[PDB]
Amino acid sequence: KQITLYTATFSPYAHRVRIALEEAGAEYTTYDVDILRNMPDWFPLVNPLKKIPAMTFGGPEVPPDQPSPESAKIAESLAMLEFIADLFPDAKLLPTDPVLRARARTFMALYENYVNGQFRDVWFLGTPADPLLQALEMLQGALPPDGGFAAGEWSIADAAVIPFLARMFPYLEAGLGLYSKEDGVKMRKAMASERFARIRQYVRDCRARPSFANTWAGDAEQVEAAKTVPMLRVGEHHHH
Amino acid sequence: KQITLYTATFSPYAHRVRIALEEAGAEYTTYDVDILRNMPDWFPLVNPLKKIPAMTFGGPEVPPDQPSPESAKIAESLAMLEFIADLFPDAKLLPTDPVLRARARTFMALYENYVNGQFRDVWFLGTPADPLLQALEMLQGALPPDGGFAAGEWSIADAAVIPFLARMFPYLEAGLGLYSKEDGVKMRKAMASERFARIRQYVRDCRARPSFANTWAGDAEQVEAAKTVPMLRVGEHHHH
Ligand SMILES: [NH3+][C@@H](CCC(=O)N[C@@H](CSCC(=O)c1ccc(-c2ccccc2)cc1)C(=O)NCC(=O)O)C(=O)O
Ligand SMILES: [NH3+][C@@H](CCC(=O)N[C@@H](CSCC(=O)c1ccc(-c2ccccc2)cc1)C(=O)NCC(=O)O)C(=O)O
Ligand SMILES: [Ca+2]
Repeated sequence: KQITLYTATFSPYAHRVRIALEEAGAEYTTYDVDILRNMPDWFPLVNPLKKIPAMTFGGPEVPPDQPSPESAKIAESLAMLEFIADLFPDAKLLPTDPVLRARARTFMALYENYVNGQFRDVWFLGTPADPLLQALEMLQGALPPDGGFAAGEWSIADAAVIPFLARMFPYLEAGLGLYSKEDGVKMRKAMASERFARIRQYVRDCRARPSFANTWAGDAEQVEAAKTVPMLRVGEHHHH
Repeated sequence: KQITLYTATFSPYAHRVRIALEEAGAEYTTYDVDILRNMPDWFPLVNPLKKIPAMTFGGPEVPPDQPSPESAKIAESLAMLEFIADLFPDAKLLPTDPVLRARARTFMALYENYVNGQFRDVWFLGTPADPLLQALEMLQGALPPDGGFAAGEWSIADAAVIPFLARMFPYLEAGLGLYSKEDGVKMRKAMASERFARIRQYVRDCRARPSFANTWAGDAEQVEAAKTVPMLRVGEHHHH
């Protein structure tokens, strides 16, 4: 059955799903959608929430911009990750052991509930960096301290998290986001300090997999795509 | 292997996992924690995030207030729901079909990402009710139109969502929450109107299951428990 993923280079959510699909060895189509600046009129037929990513599954082979009513319409990046794991069980995108599977789901929830919001607020609103650094420390503390991925072996939990952590470093080095220069230097100093060695190793470990290389536009390209986001008003910074 | 769930009557998050455990037919212990008013000094050993629910799994049989370092410590309610589904496959707490499983996962993400924060903000900050009503209408649109549960058959997705929806109605009737009188009126009228027939049926159907009845203190008892929650300042309301 066919898979079509509606994507955008500047969407870390869509990135999650690309990574999973790579790890699964899936056959799939990707189709870019200019969701923030010029959504196509047909897009609400694949996702009525008007968000990227969106996925169609099965139905007749059709051009992405002519979706078919017969395909299943699948929304929400984390639901997609679990769906891909269900579709491709021999790819072992989750552990088999219940407790280790629980570590992956807990890690995804920790990221979604306590970290992701802080990234948004700091980068889009320029709120203080310290609560984000705290949340990143908490997340780092859920990793196996001696090495490995969230649940040991690689799982969809690492697909869920690497798109945001991998963007953090080059966006900081490029100055992109609404936070102050002061909070910028503070975040760059923290993320380079020994406080955060474990998370740097994790980013290295996730980035080294072909699933990241093959779904990453390059750091400089990703910075460029991110400047096309209006909520990231380039040249704007909030202070205290 | 033993299951201990650390609970509180006023935690809709813990309520989720009680429902799932009931639907699994599991043997388990529950243990209340006065998490907001007087957390026991040992509680960070079962959950370093200091939130309810917490779960221990396995290790030796010990009193809940003397947790053992050998038990698995499982945090985050949705991770616990998937864990229980994983532990008790014969209970069919998720569909076997992958598209149907994705409906369950999508429904949980729609709730967590667009509805839950509106409930929290309206009840605890008195933010405007209209965005909550719009998010509820969106969630109601994901239900199978003719009846049944989020993924057709009952699944953990309905354990995830019913604690919150089931609380909304008696909380409105008791005037519980920091929203204005006007928005209280608006919400009470909206949730009684034909616009939300479908979600009323959903609420009734979820509530009719023994998993709800056996984990619910009763409408007034839950109202009373909610009033013990600090951030529900009795006598405070916000107006815009
Ligand atoms: N819960 C959904 C969310 C999807 C979503 O919001 N999609 C966006 C894509 S655009 C999000 C994005 O461009 C973005 C960019 C950068 C970051 C970020 C990264 C690193 C550091 C700091 C911040 C975070 C988000 C959309 O379509 N939005 C359209 C709409 O909601 O109308 C899911 O899990 O699929
Ligand atoms: N992501 C976690 C959340 C856990 C959590 O925050 N637990 C609280 C429980 S306190 C009750 C509560 O959170 C709550 C939330 C919403 C309502 C409500 C509002 C409107 C309508 C109906 C019901 C009622 C109660 C805690 O321990 N917090 C302590 C801490 O965060 O330090 C999970 O999924 O387990
Ligand atoms: Ca519908």
